[PDB]
Amino acid sequence: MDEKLLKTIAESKYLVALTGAGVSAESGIPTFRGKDGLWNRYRPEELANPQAFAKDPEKVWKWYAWRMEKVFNAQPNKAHQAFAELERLGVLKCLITQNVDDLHERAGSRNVIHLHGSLRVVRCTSCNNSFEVESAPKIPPLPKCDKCGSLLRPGVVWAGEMLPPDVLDRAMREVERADVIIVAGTSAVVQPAASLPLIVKQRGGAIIEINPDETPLTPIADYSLRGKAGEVMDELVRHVRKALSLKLN
Ligand SMILES: Nc1ncnc2c1ncn2[C@@H]1O[C@H](COP(=O)(O)OP(=O)(O)OC[C@H]2O[C@H](O)[C@H](O)[C@@H]2O)[C@@H](O)[C@H]1O
Ligand SMILES: [Zn+2]
Repeated sequence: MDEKLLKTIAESKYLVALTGAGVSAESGIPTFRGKDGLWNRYRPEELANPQAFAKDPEKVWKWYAWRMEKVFNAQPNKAHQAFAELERLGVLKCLITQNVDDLHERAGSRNVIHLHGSLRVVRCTSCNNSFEVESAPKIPPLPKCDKCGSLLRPGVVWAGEMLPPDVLDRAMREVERADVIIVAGTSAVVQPAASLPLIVKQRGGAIIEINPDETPLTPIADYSLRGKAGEVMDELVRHVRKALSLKLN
């Protein structure tokens, strides 16, 4: 947290961010990997997989209904608020997230790309129909599509499935125009999300990583703040706002 870092952010021409589950940990939502990580307890192959869903839809839906209620009842934390503020200040141009929660939106973020879908979305397994929910469904019974005759599924992307072409393309266009990218709360192992910060770097841009742990991205991160996103982003945006207020215009 030096003056060079604050300058890099405050004077950026097109700053973007890539966030992961770590930015929602301080809202009481568990991460997937690391301490208390969901994948250290549960098995992805049995809960977040198309095969697992076809094998036991009730088991998968009960788990997601639980995840949904938790997220819908959680509140955005200081990290979410900071990203929203950085956007309000006109510094953050776009926020790309791997999170399926809607905490960035509830904090006020306007330009958000959801690479892996959203828990607010439910879609049909057969026909092209999807919609958003206000609260979690009760399981059983299994959610069915009213349009046709098939089951509904959470509108998130599971391992092995393809991200919507337009979603990845939009995210790529954003990082291709960015000179600075803040990468917060992500383990940097899941693709293609993990490759996005590399585009910024290969283009001569700067990477600012915020994570209490080192990741595969750390070696190339211009700055890597070993702390919690809530504390780090709050202080960061506070300093950035002060810097911007001093600008002669
Ligand atoms: N308070 C915190 N502030 C910032 N980072 C934190 C915090 N607490 C934990 N982290 C960091 O968050 C990271 C979370 O890593 P993951 O649990 O793997 O979450 P993510 O990178 O978003 O996962 C990628 C994707 O895989 C999943 O399967 C899922 O589909 C998900 O979207 C970890 O590196 C961890 O150290
Ligand atoms: Zn249908």
